[PDB]
Amino acid sequence: ITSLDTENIDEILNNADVALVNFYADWCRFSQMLHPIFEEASDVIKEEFPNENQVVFARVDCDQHSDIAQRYRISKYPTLKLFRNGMMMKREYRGQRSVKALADYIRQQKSDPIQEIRDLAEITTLDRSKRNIIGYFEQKDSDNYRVFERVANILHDDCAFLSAFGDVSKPERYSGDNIIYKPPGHSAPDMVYLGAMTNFDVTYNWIQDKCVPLVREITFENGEELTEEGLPFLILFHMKEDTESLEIFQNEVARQLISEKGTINFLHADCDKFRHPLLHIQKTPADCPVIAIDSFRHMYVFGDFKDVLIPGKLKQFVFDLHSGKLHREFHHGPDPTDVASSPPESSF
Amino acid sequence: EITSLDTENIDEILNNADVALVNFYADWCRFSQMLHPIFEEASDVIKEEFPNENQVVFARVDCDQHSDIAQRYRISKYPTLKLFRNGMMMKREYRGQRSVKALADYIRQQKSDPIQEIRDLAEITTLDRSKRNIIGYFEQKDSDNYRVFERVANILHDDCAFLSAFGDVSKPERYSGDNIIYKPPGHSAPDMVYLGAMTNFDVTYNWIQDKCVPLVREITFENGEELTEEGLPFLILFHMKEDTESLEIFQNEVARQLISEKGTINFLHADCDKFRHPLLHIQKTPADCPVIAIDSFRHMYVFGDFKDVLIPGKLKQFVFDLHSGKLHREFHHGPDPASSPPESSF
Ligand SMILES: [Cl-]
Ligand SMILES: [Cl-]
Ligand SMILES: [Cl-]
Ligand SMILES: [Cl-]
Ligand SMILES: [Zn+2]
Ligand SMILES: [Zn+2]
Ligand SMILES: [Zn+2]
Ligand SMILES: [Zn+2]
Ligand SMILES: [Zn+2]
Repeated sequence: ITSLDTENIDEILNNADVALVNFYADWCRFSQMLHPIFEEASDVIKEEFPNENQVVFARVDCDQHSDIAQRYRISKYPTLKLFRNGMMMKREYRGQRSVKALADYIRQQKSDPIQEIRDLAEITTLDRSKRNIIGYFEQKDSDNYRVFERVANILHDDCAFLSAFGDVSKPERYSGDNIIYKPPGHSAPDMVYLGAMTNFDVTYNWIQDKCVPLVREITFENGEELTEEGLPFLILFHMKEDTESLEIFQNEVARQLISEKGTINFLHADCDKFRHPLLHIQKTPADCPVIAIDSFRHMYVFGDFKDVLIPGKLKQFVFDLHSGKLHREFHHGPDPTDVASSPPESSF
Repeated sequence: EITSLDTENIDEILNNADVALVNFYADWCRFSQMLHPIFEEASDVIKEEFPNENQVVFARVDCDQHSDIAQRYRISKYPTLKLFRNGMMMKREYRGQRSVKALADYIRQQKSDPIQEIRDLAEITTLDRSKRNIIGYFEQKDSDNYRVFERVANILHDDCAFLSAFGDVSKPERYSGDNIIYKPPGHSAPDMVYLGAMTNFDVTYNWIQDKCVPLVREITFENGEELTEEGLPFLILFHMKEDTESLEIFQNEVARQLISEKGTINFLHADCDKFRHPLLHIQKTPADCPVIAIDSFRHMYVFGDFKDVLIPGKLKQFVFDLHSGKLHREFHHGPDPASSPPESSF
């Protein structure tokens, strides 16, 4: 049960197929309760999963490395996060902190969610009220299959994943390995992915696009769970009758922000229900549509909504977050366009 | 020169410095990066006018490397410039321009003598009673007494006018030697005489500060930023503008229980009509008032039933639970007595 420093963390988590990370602090009484329990689970599991990088338990002293904790937006202790090959999973571990409960959790997360087809007839009897994604491969031992198996482990909660190999899948491989999305119901045709199947990012992107919405609604009921995903929010606040704002926002996010997809969460929020957050940026529902970023540290305002129509402005807003420009302008006021400087401000 | 400060050396360096100006910065703050040459230039200007060791000390704190020092002084944005006197942080933070002149003029005014010496005791009879006045009658200016007086006046000159009388002049009022006398506002208010040991800084400072600064202040839209800049958490009373009874109770109970905590907490009271939004943060409304809450700038913690202030020790325990981390633990994990995960609110 390893300890992650600011230098060895990327090496360790990337090489771990599954890693359960304990983000703790010494002053958290509940953190100290966990260290023996996290050790015992670590050994119960180290025996059931002996091989190198099958399951890897680590921990992060969030006092020592405030930057690491800031990276995954850890704000309270202890917080247990799941990583697959160095990528944090949306769903935080919120089960009980018992040696038993941790072990059962790792047990599930290590189970194979992919159903292997043994006869192509099975595809005609799939449950069409769920979404189904079928991967047709020459062989299971292929870079193609390994990318697919990664995507399936990340997304099994969102979609059913199936596989077929060799002689079974040959009739569907006229043009090589491919992936078929069977949409729910009977109203749309299958979509076929014949692209960069060794490319995790592109393949993950296409599959994920089929089974989670690009812009989700944040509500009181799902806010905490969305915060637990570890990313800042890019939010459109808008009235329910206001469908044009959402349409514009959805299109500009889809056109401009695909490369940023995994570093920020795209959300929309009913401005009547979110009157209080709108206060924090000196807005009322009458002011909507409003675009804002919520970095958890602060909430930053985009400007006139009609500026989303200007090409690249939405991208630049996201870029200004990650560059630190939005934070700087929040305490120090707008950067110069092209005498001596004032003190930083609480809100400005 | 600009001294870098870590945890191993922070208290030594600032304690020995009669005046220290500290630059709390962060490498990623562009205004911090701009400040570093101006800060070095200002210390060089001031090291010329103030040569002796610990006359004026310019130092800096990389708040990334030393998050705990930053937390100690409630630094939350950069660059923040604080003034210390012999290790004690002055409540007013440096808010002037970050230029060499503005810095230098500020250090020059802080080093200046704020006490006015009176040539004739006729000046105390004609003394302006629209103000708080403290008068020190001394044997000589080379006293140890006067140097404690000088130390207190340097800290509290913004809160009170300090006058001194020496030698032949003060001789009549020194029937019993050196003595300090407070003249409250209004020609009708009686004099209150200091009785403690004038060579004792801690004791003379506390008596003078009690006559100078009210124990409980009202936080308003105007002074909100200033109060935050004092670097102390808030123990605040939310009451209606007409609810004077709750306020009197609060002031009494604070004076009875919390004088030990006077330097670590800011005692405040606020009109809950004009602060409806912060009350909303603790699931309270003006109807729910009176409310007692601590604002720790991380979170806001509710005391419970306002009736419980009258139970001896319960208000003191509220503050103790803040410093012991108990309030923060219970905020994320629920009341103290396998484990449930932490929550952002319970
Ligand atoms: Cl915590
Ligand atoms: Cl900044
Ligand atoms: Cl800053
Ligand atoms: Cl805690
Ligand atoms: Zn907290
Ligand atoms: Zn905790
Ligand atoms: Zn609020
Ligand atoms: Zn900030
Ligand atoms: Zn800054």
